[PDB]
Amino acid sequence: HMEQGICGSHVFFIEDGKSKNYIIGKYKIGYLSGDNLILDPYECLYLYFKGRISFQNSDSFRDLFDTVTFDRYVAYEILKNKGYRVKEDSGLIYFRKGTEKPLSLRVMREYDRIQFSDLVENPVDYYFTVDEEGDPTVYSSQEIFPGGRNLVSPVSAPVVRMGGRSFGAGDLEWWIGTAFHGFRLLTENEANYISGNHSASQVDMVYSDLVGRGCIVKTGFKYGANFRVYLGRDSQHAEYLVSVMPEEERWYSISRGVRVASSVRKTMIYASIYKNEVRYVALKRVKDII
Repeated sequence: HMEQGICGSHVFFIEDGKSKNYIIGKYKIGYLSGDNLILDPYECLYLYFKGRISFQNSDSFRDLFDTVTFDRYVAYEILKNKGYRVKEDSGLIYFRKGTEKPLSLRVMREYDRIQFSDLVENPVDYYFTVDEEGDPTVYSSQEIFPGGRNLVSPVSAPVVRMGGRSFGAGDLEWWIGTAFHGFRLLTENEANYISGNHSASQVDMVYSDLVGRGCIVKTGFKYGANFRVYLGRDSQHAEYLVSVMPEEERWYSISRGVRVASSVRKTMIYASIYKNEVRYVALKRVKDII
């Protein structure tokens, strides 16, 4: 007959006459309790797709599939097929190569509320995401410290608002502003900077912190970000794309940014005044893991 196990109220039969220890031995999952194999929701589902076990009741599959979510499941499977030892709990998916410290994966959903604070007090090493076509995406977020290699100087100039735009003299740091008939077309931020209003707003505070680091800040609107930043002198394209994370945030925004960024081969940086300081956090797609 078929040796069988159980996944919480769900009895299944091991296919092709395989010992319970075969499974345990081969997939490093589950355990024995009496003459039954005890599989957790994931493992059970996992093996079910492996064609390794059948179900007593028809509902079971669906039930367990609902129990664990598609998102969380796909993650489980991938990490599993890749080779890791997986284990979910506390609302996180832990995986290790074998005996080293595990790694926390955090399955996300476009409409989940994301916060900068979370990105800095990061309890998880990765953020996972599966799209509408079952395609997975892993991300990573770490506090960064932009290093501009540009000669910085204090710029306190006179600003004039005319025609609905702000302007300054045509000599300020060659890079600050734009050339317009001997004048210099300013951005609302650039105006506040040489105007001496660094505390105007949070985006202003970051703007200054940024320039002060040796970076050159130009508007990053053509990307949906507050600004683009060049780290070096002769920089053909801006390495960083920085955006100030507003009051409430939705993940797709984060997700979105990372895309329009990698596309233009730049890096998404999220700034915010965390604990009285202007810190930055880089978010990027992660390969290897999955």
